[PDB]
Amino acid sequence: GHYQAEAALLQCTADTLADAVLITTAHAWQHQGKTLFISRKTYRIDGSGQMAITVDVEVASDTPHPARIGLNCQLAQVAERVNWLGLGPQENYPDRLTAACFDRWDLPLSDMYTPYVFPSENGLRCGTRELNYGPHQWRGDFQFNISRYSQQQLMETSHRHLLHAEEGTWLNIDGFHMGIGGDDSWSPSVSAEFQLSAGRYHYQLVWCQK
Amino acid sequence: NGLVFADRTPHPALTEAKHQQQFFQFRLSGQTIEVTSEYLFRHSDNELLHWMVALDGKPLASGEVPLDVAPQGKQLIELPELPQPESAGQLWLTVRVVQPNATAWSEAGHISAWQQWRLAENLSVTLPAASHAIPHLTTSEMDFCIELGNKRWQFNRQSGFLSQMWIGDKKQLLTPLRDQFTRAPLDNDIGVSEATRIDPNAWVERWKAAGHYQAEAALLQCTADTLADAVLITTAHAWQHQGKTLFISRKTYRIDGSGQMAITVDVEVASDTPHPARIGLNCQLAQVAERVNWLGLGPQENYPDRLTAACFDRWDLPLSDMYTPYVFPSENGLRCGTRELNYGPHQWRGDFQFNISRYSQQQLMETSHRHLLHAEEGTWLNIDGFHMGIGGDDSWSPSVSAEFQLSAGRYHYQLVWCQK
Ligand SMILES: O[C@@H]1[C@H](O)[C@@H](O)OC[C@@H]1O
Ligand SMILES: O[C@@H]1[C@H](O)[C@@H](O)OC[C@@H]1O
Ligand code: NA
Ligand code: NA
Ligand code: NA
Repeated sequence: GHYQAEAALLQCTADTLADAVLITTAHAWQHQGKTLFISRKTYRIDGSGQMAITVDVEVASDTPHPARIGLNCQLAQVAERVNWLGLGPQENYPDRLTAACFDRWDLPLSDMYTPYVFPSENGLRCGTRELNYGPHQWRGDFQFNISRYSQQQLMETSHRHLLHAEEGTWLNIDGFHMGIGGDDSWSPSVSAEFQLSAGRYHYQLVWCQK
Repeated sequence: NGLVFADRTPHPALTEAKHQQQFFQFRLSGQTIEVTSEYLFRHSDNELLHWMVALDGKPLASGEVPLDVAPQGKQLIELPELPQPESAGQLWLTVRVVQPNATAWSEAGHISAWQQWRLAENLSVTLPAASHAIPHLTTSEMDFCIELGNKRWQFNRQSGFLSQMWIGDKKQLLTPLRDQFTRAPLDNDIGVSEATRIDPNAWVERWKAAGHYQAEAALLQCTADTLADAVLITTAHAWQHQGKTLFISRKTYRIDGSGQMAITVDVEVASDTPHPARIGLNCQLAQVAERVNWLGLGPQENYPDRLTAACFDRWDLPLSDMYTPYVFPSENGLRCGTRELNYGPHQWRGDFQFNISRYSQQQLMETSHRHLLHAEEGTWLNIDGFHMGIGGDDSWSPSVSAEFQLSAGRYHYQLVWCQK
């Protein structure tokens, strides 16, 4: 039920500190009475203009290891360029990133999507400490992809030529992402060390304007 | 270099050897246990299999089946349908091979093999009932104090550490709660087979030269806030040697109305410093209790690269059994994969490794022989989010495998301290 799990709110509170507002949330993801994932977050917005997102995730040990652990949203802004400090410049995944180099990369938005004829998750970059897109900047230690196509459209469309740019830009920011495998393509092939099996996961992100 | 002491008392290593050298191998598929014999000649004619299902140490079902396995052969053991657990938590399956009859070499009831698996886990989605009391913050020049009835928390604003805790009038700590990144070096960390030959490549020497052992905490941030139902202490420290920052510890302490102190720790390790022996906290407790009770890996001493023999369960031992008397003293007595620890009035919860004893890491590394060790006042506790492997492929060069070195650069753990 990973694809049809629904977020059930467990907690949502606000607090006022000396220099910041602090939002605390908790969600459970559930399918047919079973809790798959729990996400606990803090959003700390301070006087500088920065939002610090702290995420801790629990994953039931008896559910198949999830493909990713991160956040996504659809930004209204469409910009020409994507600028990042992390692995690149090309698409790289945790078990296919040895060729990528850590540096400051800057590509047109289109180069951030890989036109696989049969569409799937694509264009991820790993080891990213900073991502700039229009007026937005994200900082932390994460993996991301950014494009005009939702994960939903990608999995529903059988051929690349049938895809249509959605309004604005879909961003996927992952603390953690599963390997892609490939030793063969007809049996599970992602090695154990690249499966998200640690049960508890922590990542932090800082969102701001430049 | 023995698996047993001179008087033939086992070192902790012995049990790891027993487990890896088992003659029965096990696989689980759904509810079926597959038993494979590694015997070449004998049938399993003095063996029965005990199984036991438990939820966080609480037994929920058990049974026996005799083993009837030809040499090199297999046996399938279908478990009965198991009663579903009411409460949250992780179910664990344990199996043991027991020899019912005495032999020339063993006594009746001798356990020759064991294995564990996680079964179903039910994550907790229930919010604990909103506590009645609210903690109060007292801001002085020297301290951030926190009160909740009889209980008190004191955070020294100059050190940035929790210097003292009170229950009524009784003091709880003899030494403040501080980050620790070093361990009393093991024989494998020292890495010599000859007395005069120094190896600058050995873990202990790389650590010493980097200043790990004499790095001092420098306060970068100590702040307090009042929340709707809690007090939040936020600290940030930097450990430095000869102008070089080795680690940075960012923490939040959260004390709520129920009297629980939640510690969230985020550590930065400079990539060009030798990987640290441990990422944890320590303190000297005032108390001296007879028993140590924990939910985690045990019962014996176990380390990240020597923990396969340990079983996750509820263990209760006399405190002295939580110290391993290695003739040449070092870091010892660690237990891994621990979710709950109970000592006197204290309970710590999270997902951590710990050791507990009357001996500080400082004394252990300064004393050459076990007979020269002296029990100190109170109990030293080391609680680690992460601990480096012990190695041993040999004892005269670095032997700790890469997957067991603390090289991630950024580390996160969380502890909850309370009274039960
Ligand atoms: O080769 C090892 C070492 O070099 C020597 O000094 O101690 C004995 C061991 O075999
Ligand atoms: O504790 C270690 C050992 O006991 C000593 O002989 O060499 C370096 C280090 O101090
Ligand atoms: Na598709
Ligand atoms: Na038998
Ligand atoms: Na010593």
